[PDB]
Amino acid sequence: TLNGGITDMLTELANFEKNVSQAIHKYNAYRKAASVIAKYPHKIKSGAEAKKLPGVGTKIAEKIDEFLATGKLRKLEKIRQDDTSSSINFLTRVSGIGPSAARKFVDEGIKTLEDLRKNEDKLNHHQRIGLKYFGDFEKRIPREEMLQMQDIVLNEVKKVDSEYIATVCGSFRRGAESSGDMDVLLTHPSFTSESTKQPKLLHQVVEQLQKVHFITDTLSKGETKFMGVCQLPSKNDEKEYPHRRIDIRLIPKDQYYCGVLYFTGSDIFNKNMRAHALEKGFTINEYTIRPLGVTGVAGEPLPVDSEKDIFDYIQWKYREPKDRSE
DNA sequence: CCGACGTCGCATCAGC
DNA sequence: GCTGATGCGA
DNA sequence: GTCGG
Ligand SMILES: Nc1ccn([C@H]2C[C@H](O)[C@@H](COP(=O)(O)NP(=O)(O)OP(=O)(O)O)O2)c(=O)n1
Ligand SMILES: [Mg+2]
Ligand SMILES: [Mg+2]
Ligand code: NA
Ligand code: NA
Repeated sequence: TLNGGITDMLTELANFEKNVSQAIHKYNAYRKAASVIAKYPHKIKSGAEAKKLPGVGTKIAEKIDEFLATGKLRKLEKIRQDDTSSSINFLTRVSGIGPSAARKFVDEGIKTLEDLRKNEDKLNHHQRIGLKYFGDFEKRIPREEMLQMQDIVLNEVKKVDSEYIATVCGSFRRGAESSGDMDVLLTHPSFTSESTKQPKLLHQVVEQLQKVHFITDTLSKGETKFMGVCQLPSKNDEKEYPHRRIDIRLIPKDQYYCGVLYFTGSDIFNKNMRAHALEKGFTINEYTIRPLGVTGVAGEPLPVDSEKDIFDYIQWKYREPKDRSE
């Protein structure tokens, strides 16, 4: 927490560029810089000192000098007083409302929470659930609740078919004391890179979790990815738990290590690792690591028998999940 | 300087 | 309906 | 916005 003021400022600039300017690579730039500063183990004294870090260039060094001298950033102070930016930045906090739909809504005069609640019929299904649980989805999940949720998911999955394996990934697998949501990696021996010997493998699991009233809403659902809402059960006279976001990803059982590497994250860790892979002549997705030809076309999948095999290919020392929180 | 920035699933829409 | 592009998100 | 060719 040494450089919290600086990393907050950068994150808010990143959010501005994503939501308002619609400049994804500036969003990624600010986020990478925020990340590299967050793990820097000194209280930063100057923009110059920060500029030595990879991802911090001239412009962010100048903003850090301003922030350190004054405690504020004029650029942000203006963004905060702009009405369209404030409106757009608010609307994009609803799940399913991105930068384009947020700017469209403002254009139509829909720009507050009360506007959204009067105009549900202008929301698609994902956005309407995001509005429904707007407050709940802002709350973090204590790891103790994550452990209860893990218990339910794993036991309900076992009841469907004892050959399922469910692994909780994301920030939970990295050991976080609180999580934004729950991420569940699912495998089953009938679904491999070579064949799908059983249909509805994801569906059967979703259905069981709805049957026990753990899953309460569905944001999207395909053959391999489910995005929805869940809720722990509460006891008599107890206030209910908040509703939580839950993502379930069915991955071919022989591609578990690539899948669990992907789903463990962090998101910035994945970006950095896949960028480094490219620099080493490989491409990594959630299924495989493959060589790059000089052509520039991916080759055949390389053998992978642990997450560490993937690190070895790109000549990275292994990093445990808890050390991937970039 | 300047091209290039990780990789993909599901929802939705345009065009045929 | 199919295909491909765009939005949004993991 | 940053960085490597
Ligand atoms: N842009 C993104 C977003 C997510 N992911 C992967 C890495 C994440 O750890 C995993 C799940 O995404 P997530 O739930 O939004 N983030 P994560 O679980 O790390 O932290 P929380 O905010 O959920 O506590 O998907 C990715 O590879 N690229
Ligand atoms: Mg998560
Ligand atoms: Mg998630
Ligand atoms: Na730098
Ligand atoms: Na949003």
